[PDB]
Amino acid sequence: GEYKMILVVRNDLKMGKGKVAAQCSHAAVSAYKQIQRRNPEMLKQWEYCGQPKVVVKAPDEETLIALLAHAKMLGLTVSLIQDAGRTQIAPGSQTVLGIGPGPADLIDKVTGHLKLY
Repeated sequence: GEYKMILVVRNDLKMGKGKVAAQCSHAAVSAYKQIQRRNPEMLKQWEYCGQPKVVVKAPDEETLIALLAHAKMLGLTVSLIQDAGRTQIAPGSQTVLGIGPGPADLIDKVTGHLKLY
């Protein structure tokens, strides 16, 4: 089946395009490391599909946590990235929630309604 990764960006932070790109990259690398360490097979299946990544929007932090819980309840991998205002991942505000890599059908149940970034 199809496998993918969704990157959810927090809209109320009003991050610029470059910052979003960086935060999404942090989430993708984090998720890759996680999935590699927990389900090598699903990782391979995601790579076979061309390791697709799609960026969507969430209005605020409350939404990110709700998505996190839902994804967890479906057995999906989750990656939460915090930024402090620099180039490094560090305690601060939650910027992006990475969901997956995981089965596309499950992922869509969690984020399918979110608007594309």
